[PDB]
Amino acid sequence: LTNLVAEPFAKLEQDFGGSIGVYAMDTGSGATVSYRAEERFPLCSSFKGFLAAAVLARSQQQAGLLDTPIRYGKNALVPWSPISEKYLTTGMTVAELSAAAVQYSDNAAANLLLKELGGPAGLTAFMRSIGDTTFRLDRWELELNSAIPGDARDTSSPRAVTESLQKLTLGSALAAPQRQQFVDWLKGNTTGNHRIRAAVPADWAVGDKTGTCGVYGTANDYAVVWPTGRAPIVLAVYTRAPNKDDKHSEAVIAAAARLALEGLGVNG
Ligand SMILES: *C(=O)N1C[C@H](NOS(=O)(=O)O)CC[C@H]1C(=O)NC1CCNCC1
Repeated sequence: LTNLVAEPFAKLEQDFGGSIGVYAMDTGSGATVSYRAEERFPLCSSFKGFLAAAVLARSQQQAGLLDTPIRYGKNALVPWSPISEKYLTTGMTVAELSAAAVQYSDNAAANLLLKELGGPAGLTAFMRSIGDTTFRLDRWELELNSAIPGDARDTSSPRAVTESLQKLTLGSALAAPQRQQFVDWLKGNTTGNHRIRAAVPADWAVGDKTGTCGVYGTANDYAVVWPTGRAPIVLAVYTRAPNKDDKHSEAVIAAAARLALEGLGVNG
């Protein structure tokens, strides 16, 4: 059921000047679209969705966790912390940091939550606990964005991202209340309007998390999409390119998402 219908991903990535990795899963039939799906790509900010899921999993064993107020100093505010900078003088709850990390890609929030989990290895351990043997987080913000060609640090594959996203949003990896909270955070993302969402009709529900390393043409998005009248679709689109100064493209991500939906026979 993989690649029943071929799609022109090679032409797309050639025009982009790099590599595109796509995995998409029709959760009803099990049909998939797969292109470079087992190659590694840098996560960039996209690890923050899984980070929030890991916090929610922890909160199943610690009922007070989400409501815990976290204070932080100015030294915690690394570049691109649009929410946590507004609450420097007050603090934010763990839930609020999680929402900020997911929905605004807040870097300070992400580092504060990584500390809660025992750092990159703690997040990696959570991913292992749900059966993901590919994911690895190695570094913190901002160093995890280096996106060096051939460097496996801070990478996963489109396939493993999609498989893990499915487990967390639709499967049983989270308890039902936590699962719905994760979904709701993804649905409220503000940074993805020009990526997978641009390929998804407005009358379908969708949650996503983006990433943009800023070098090596490296950017990404993953999403859970609910077309009306059929089972949900899970998909991941990752990009990279050979040169440090190569630019990312949101349009290429949206175009790859459209090809994936077309390959699954999902009318969009
Ligand atoms: C994540 O990839 N981020 C955080 C933020 N928005 O994330 S996104 O998914 O909407 O793109 C800005 C881009 C990126 C990030 O942390 N960029 C840093 C800029 C400075 N150099 C290190 C990377």
